[PDB]
Amino acid sequence: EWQENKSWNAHFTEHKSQGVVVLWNENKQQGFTNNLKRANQAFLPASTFKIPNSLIALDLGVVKDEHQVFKWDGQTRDIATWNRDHNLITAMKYSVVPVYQEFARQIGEARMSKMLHAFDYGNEDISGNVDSFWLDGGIRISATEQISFLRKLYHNKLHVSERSQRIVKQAMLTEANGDYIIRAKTGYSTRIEPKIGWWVGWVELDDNVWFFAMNMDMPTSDGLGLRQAITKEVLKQEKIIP
Ligand SMILES: O=C(O)c1cc(-c2ccc3ncccc3c2)cc(-c2ccc3cccnc3c2)c1
Repeated sequence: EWQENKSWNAHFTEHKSQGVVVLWNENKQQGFTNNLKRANQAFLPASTFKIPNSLIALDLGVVKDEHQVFKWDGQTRDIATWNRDHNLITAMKYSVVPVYQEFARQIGEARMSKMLHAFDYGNEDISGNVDSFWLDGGIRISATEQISFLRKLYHNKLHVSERSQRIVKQAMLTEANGDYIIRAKTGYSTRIEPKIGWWVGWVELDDNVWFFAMNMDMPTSDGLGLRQAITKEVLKQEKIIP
């Protein structure tokens, strides 16, 4: 069911990095990782939490649809793309934390906690501030747990409406060409050690889907592009993408 391929460690070592990639072949129901231990270690989800947060916000009507405009609150922040109006699509694309912090406040602790339990999401623990717990609270999730959650989303099996799941999968669209479609979400956790980058999602092919979840040590923001670059090198090595 599970196979360890340490040859992928070369892709981290080449960049003086360390991390884990987890792949799941949906047709064959087989998983692959370079590091079985780290594949099951739990980290803060950081902005990968925007996936469940979007689902919950949509299903509760906090977000009407993917066109609803969340106006900039006029507070200048140091990421220029955040100092502007957003909808669900652009808020996901630019990982707009303050938009999602307001979602969480409107969702509220009780409904957030119940929904994460229904999703079987990570350690399901929202201890901390309702508007920051995915950044510095008690919630934790492993790469294998990310894949379990994403597989449910892909199959519309989460306990929210089909509509909510379709909208979030639309909002996850990251790349598409004639060979594959990637729906995914990045994350960068810095408030609690170890600092890590995330990329989780899946690759749609004509006749299969490959789920992936990676995290890697990320001491500075300078290496954030390696999240996608390393993942894609693994995908290329395994002949999943050209
Ligand atoms: O994971 C990522 O790819 C990433 C993470 C962050 C991010 C995530 C969570 C945080 N939580 C608390 C405080 C600051 C946080 C910052 C920001 C950006 C980002 C987004 C839009 C940009 C547009 C232009 C230039 N650069 C940009 C950088 C990317």
